Amino acid sequence: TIRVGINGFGRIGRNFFRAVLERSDDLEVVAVNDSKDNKTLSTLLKFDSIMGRLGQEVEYDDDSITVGGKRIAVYAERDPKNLDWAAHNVDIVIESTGFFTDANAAKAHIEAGAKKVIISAPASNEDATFVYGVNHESYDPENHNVISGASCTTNCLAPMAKVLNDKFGIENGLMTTVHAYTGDQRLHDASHRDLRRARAAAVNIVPTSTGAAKAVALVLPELKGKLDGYALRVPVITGSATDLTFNTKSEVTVESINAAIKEAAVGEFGETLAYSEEPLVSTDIVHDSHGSIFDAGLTKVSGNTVKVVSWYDNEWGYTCQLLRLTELVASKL
Amino acid sequence: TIRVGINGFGRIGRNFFRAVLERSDDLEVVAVNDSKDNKTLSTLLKFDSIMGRLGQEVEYDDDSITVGGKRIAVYAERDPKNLDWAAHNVDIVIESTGFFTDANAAKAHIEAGAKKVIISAPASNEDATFVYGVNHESYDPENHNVISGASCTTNCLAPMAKVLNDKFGIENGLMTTVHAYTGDQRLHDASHRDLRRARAAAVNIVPTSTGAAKAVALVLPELKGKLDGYALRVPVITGSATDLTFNTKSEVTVESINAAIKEAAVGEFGETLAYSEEPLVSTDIVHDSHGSIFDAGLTKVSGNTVKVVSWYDNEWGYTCQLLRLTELVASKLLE
Amino acid sequence: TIRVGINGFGRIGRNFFRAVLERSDDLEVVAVNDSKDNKTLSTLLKFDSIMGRLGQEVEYDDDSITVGGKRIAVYAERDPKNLDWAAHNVDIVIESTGFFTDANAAKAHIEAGAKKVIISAPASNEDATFVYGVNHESYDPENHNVISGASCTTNCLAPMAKVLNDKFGIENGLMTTVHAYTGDQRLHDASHRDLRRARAAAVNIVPTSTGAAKAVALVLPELKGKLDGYALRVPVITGSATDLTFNTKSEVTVESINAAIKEAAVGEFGETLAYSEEPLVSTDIVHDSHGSIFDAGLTKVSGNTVKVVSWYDNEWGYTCQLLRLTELVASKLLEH
Amino acid sequence: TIRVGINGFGRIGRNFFRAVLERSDDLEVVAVNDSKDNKTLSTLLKFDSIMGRLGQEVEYDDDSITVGGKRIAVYAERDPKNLDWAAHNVDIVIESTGFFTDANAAKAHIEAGAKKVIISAPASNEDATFVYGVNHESYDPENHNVISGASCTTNCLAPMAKVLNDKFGIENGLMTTVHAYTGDQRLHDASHRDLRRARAAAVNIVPTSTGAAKAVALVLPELKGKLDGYALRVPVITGSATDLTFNTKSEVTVESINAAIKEAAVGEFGETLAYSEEPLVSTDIVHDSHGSIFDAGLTKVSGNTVKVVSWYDNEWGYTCQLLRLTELVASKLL
Ligand SMILES: NC(=O)c1ccc[n+]([C@@H]2O[C@H](COP(=O)([O-])OP(=O)(O)OC[C@H]3O[C@@H](n4cnc5c(N)ncnc54)[C@H](OP(=O)(O)O)[C@@H]3O)[C@@H](O)[C@H]2O)c1
Ligand SMILES: NC(=O)c1ccc[n+]([C@@H]2O[C@H](COP(=O)([O-])OP(=O)(O)OC[C@H]3O[C@@H](n4cnc5c(N)ncnc54)[C@H](OP(=O)(O)O)[C@@H]3O)[C@@H](O)[C@H]2O)c1
Ligand SMILES: NC(=O)c1ccc[n+]([C@@H]2O[C@H](COP(=O)([O-])OP(=O)(O)OC[C@H]3O[C@@H](n4cnc5c(N)ncnc54)[C@H](OP(=O)(O)O)[C@@H]3O)[C@@H](O)[C@H]2O)c1
Ligand SMILES: NC(=O)c1ccc[n+]([C@@H]2O[C@H](COP(=O)([O-])OP(=O)(O)OC[C@H]3O[C@@H](n4cnc5c(N)ncnc54)[C@H](OP(=O)(O)O)[C@@H]3O)[C@@H](O)[C@H]2O)c1
Repeated sequence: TIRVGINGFGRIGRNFFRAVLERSDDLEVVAVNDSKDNKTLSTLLKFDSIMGRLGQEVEYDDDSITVGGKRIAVYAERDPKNLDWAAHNVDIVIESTGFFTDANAAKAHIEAGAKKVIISAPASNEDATFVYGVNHESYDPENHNVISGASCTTNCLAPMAKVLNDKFGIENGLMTTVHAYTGDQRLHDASHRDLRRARAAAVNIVPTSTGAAKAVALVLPELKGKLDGYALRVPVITGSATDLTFNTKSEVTVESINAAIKEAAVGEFGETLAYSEEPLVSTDIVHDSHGSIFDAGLTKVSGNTVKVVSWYDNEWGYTCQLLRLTELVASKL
Repeated sequence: TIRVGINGFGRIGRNFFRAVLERSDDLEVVAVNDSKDNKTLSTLLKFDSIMGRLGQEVEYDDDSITVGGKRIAVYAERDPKNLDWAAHNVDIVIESTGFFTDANAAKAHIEAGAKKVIISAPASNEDATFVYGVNHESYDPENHNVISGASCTTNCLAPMAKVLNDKFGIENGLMTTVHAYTGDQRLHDASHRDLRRARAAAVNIVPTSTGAAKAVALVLPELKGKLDGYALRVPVITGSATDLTFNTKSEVTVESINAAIKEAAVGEFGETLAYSEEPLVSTDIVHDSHGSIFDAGLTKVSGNTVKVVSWYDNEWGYTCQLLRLTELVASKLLE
Repeated sequence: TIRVGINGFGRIGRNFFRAVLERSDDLEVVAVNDSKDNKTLSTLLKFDSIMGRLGQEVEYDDDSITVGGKRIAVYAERDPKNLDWAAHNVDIVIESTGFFTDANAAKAHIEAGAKKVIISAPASNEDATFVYGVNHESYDPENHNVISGASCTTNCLAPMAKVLNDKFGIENGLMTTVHAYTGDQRLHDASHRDLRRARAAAVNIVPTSTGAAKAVALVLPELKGKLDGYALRVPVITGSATDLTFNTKSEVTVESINAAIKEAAVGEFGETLAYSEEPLVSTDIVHDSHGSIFDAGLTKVSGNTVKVVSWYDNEWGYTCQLLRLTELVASKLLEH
Repeated sequence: TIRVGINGFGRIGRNFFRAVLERSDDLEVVAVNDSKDNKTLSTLLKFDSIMGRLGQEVEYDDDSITVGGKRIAVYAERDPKNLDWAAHNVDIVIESTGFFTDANAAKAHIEAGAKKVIISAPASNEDATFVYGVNHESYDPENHNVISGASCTTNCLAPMAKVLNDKFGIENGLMTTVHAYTGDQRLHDASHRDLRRARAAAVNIVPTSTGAAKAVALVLPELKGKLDGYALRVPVITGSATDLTFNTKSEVTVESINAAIKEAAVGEFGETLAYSEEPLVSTDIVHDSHGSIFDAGLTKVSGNTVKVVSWYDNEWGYTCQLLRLTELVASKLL
């Protein structure tokens, strides 16, 4: 029973609350902070447009919600300086507001009396970034305190990149992620700092930038400077694909590329990276707990140019990787 | 030329801008206020996910945008007290932020120099509310200075209700509007004061309240207390339909209900209310300039109970109604 | 264990299959007939854009599919005369192709050795039409052999109409169903006998006819001649609502209308009709097993005119109703 | 006025009809053949979920439609051998059913009195295949009678690939086209020879195959065997992007890739290929008349690996390409 807190009970925060419920034997969410009133908060817990109804009952009052007869403290402090985790013996705070991805801002959780902070996103000034199944062994139970669990796309790309580079070496690579729309995008054409994301999300293919390809280097140093890419946001509510095209010096074939993924995708790592030969479409990978679902039927090769494609549920898959990482932290003060 | 300012360059503000280019010979938009920087504003004006590309070159600088060679002063004041419409000799302000539907607040525009204010929405404390085609002949240029052009749904409902009440007598009625999603709804399940409008707009049927059927009484006072209804937000980006079930003492048939609309839907009034026997779906009424398109194929009659359905592009149709009102105001004394 | 065949392994057929696995102790689907090859048939069982992945393993060979170890025999006969259900000991056939809603055509399943046929749609020339929870107690094991489970919309409307008519009396009413798009509609503007259903389904509000308001008269003959209505197909893949506006002679309030549903919506009937005060949107009723989910928050009253709204998952809720009817047929005399 | 018949009055057929009215001074559609009855056909001409309402009045009866006072003969022959284009003095037939992309089937239109046939798709056994702006100068009026206008995707990729191959040299490249759903796909999970295209089109990203990149070789033989790729079908109703990642021996920068397109995208060729630095999304390119709209803002370079992205309205863009080709045919012998 390692006692967990959630800062920012949004898509990832609520996906995380459910993942813990359905997957963890040893964690407990005992406090959450969120800018929403508790009626809204509990409604959005009980009903979900993507995951469906929560298995259990939810009640609320002015400073709590109660899920399956278990009382949870709730705060509404839009600056985490004004919080007090310590008061609920809270060991870890998932930082999923998306506004405290700077560790200098996030560490504030520690100041409020937390031991760990896992930011549910690419970060800055953090102690360490991890994609579970890729670089989790270099967690430092003593020094690694404010950390990143990286991005959905990085948790898709890195597993697959690592294997294929470990095997054939990647010289250069460029990625397109065709990605479900997310909450930062606008429903109607409206204000946004990014002039494409300003555009009505559910009727547009929307190009946008992503650090996810560069960010791979945070977990695979050997690929620094070797990878870049961008995203096409498309009208599905969840479910995404990472399409990577790359150059190798090795002689390769489709078969050899596919057999390497297949070979590697077993055991504990297989809980992160899956190998498929199924006729998949995006709805088939909704609620899939892998970080990366390699699609063997999409593999292409001309000369020493290779295209490979991997799926991920950007909500649920990512969240399952964030739970793995959290179990690790939780197993070692 | 009558000079117009727009406060709130959003969906309705930008439809209104284009409507003026496309349909007015005597209005010109000379200043706009909005919270966006001018690079953002000009981009959203040039490119539109519903109306397509503006047919004119657009440039911007620190103080302005220029559209087909005409400079438009641009401000970014959250508080309208800080505007200066008089500097631009603006006659009429379209209030389309959604934040100043109280006339006690919208009157700031008048104090900042405007002569008239038309709120793009149900208002309070307003001098008068109008649905063009229904009650605009009661516009009073000396006493009606801050006015409402009502809601999209009311502009769809009121014309059809006037005809049917005038010819048959509506005793009682309940409406459902099946309505395109709008910008306040959430893309992903997230915080909202309305617990249903919180839910991912583009994958849900979302019920929501609307005063639109009660508000008909503002323009047809003979129907106070007689109409109510509600909305179902559905996944289309624009285009809507109003479904009205009502009772009459008159003896009626599908045919006589339909003839009653066809008879009335001519001349000037027919620019507000259309009569159709076409096999319409919502994309067919996208960029229709009527406030109300009556679908004769959907009329049903059971005893003394009648169901009628009228379409409306809640963006462009409503805007064209607002533009009709605007032209009326501009045609008369602005003193 | 009563053994079941499905003719038409489409949206309803495959929902019905999953409903049996998940909800039934005493039925088993052992044979299916469809137009698809076994690879295609198994792919579409295994993977589902709405229901997600089957939680059983699916394999195939060239005369069968295997699901959690159970061999299901597979046919691809366009003409049901050419089937043989008796070779599989099938007592009941679900007729879910959409092409054999005439009971004179569907009776070919009985010629081919079945005992009972349940058409998953409005039918013609049928022995009897049922909405489970409304008129199923009139099922006659000897003489009701080829029957209808009526439509999705009828299974939403009838339970609500029965309670309100029993309590207050319904003089007249007109219905609008706001309904998920269905396989009859076109993805792109293209040929259809219905010129509105011809139009790209996922970008349009599409008006179309519905027989649900006549059909309620079949299971509730007190409402003969009293109801009419239509449908608006909208861009959701499943999930629908029935909006009924009616006149009553009773003096009624929002509260008394709601209380009547809440009072009725209990026990076994409560598995057909639920009563809700939740802030529902369509996704919230996806995979709900009720035929009808009354939304108390949408009730309106103007004098003696009432507007009520009930939800339904037109795929899964209807299928659960159809399963309830199947369980009843299966619980009685299948013989003659 | 050169007189045009349309076989297959579908999405492409009706796009073409409207493209002639809006864009041609010298072509007239005088006859159409389709499976539909005239009520249905006239309705789908008048009303379009993508294009909006036709500007002109539309009437029909048992053997015709009338558009803007112009009478169009209508037929419903499943088999093109039973047609008589000669009886309407038709010179060119647009073959847009999707069923006669084999030239040996499409030549039935010539037996039936047409002089030229333009297949609105990749063909087999055709006299020649053209991407207007890339290879149309090789059109041979005497020998090229049953021709192909290639695919939407090839019309997007080939102009871009020609420019970039000319300037820098393409060793190999692999394409992903993120494409609008099309009529071949299913609305609900349902029968289909392609187990991905079986899946409900408007709620899925759907991978499927395409010969569009190999087919570039037909108009640019120098790229034979150098390109392949596939499609992801996504839930927009029209509007697509071609994403090409390729290898060059050249040392290249983002700026020099972009500059190469900009320099090329001028004059007549620039009606086929546009250069843009705008913050484009798919709805911006709906009803765009170009075959290819190069998005300069998405170009990336890593070492010797280059990624470029061009937009296309797979309906109207393609159709405008197909009309350009048609205009060329109309302007030479027969
Ligand atoms: N969705 C994805 O696919 C995905 C995948 C991987 C990672 N992520 C990352 O995870 C993070 C969360 O994203 P999301 O999609 O869950 O977004 P979201 O639904 O908008 O979640 C953020 C939640 O925190 C609340 N919040 C905002 N500011 C707060 C504050 N100062 N104090 C407390 N609560 C506050 C939010 O806003 P209100 O409650 O004020 O509206 C909301 O409930 C982001 O960094 C995102 O990039 C997202
Ligand atoms: N859309 C419809 O179907 C419809 C139909 C009929 C009537 N209406 C009514 O028309 C009004 C506008 O609706 P809409 O859909 O056009 O909404 P919208 O697109 O959100 O328009 C609002 C615009 O006003 C700006 N704004 C907000 N607060 C402001 C302030 N204090 N000062 C200046 N500009 C400000 C917004 O910028 P930021 O977003 O950057 O703040 C945005 O550009 C509402 O009253 C609505 O009910 C809408
Ligand atoms: N979807 C709903 O919400 C809903 C709700 C209630 C009731 N219903 C009713 O249920 C029935 C089926 O609807 P649905 O949505 O499931 O349609 P669907 O998905 O089209 O299913 C029909 C199935 O029957 C197959 N089929 C067609 N003709 C056949 C034949 N002669 N022999 C064997 N198989 C044949 C089809 O294969 P092919 O596609 O390859 O022809 C398909 O797999 C209809 O009567 C419909 O009204 C549907
Ligand atoms: N849509 C695109 O984005 C696109 C882009 C470039 C090229 N293309 C190509 O253009 C062609 C047509 O595609 P589309 O999207 O327009 O498909 P579509 O909308 O289905 O058009 C086909 C039309 O042909 C009719 N038809 C079918 N068989 C016929 C026959 N034997 N004789 C006469 N008419 C017949 C169909 O009527 P029924 O439906 O009643 O059978 C329909 O009206 C295909 O080769 C496609 O590959 C399409």
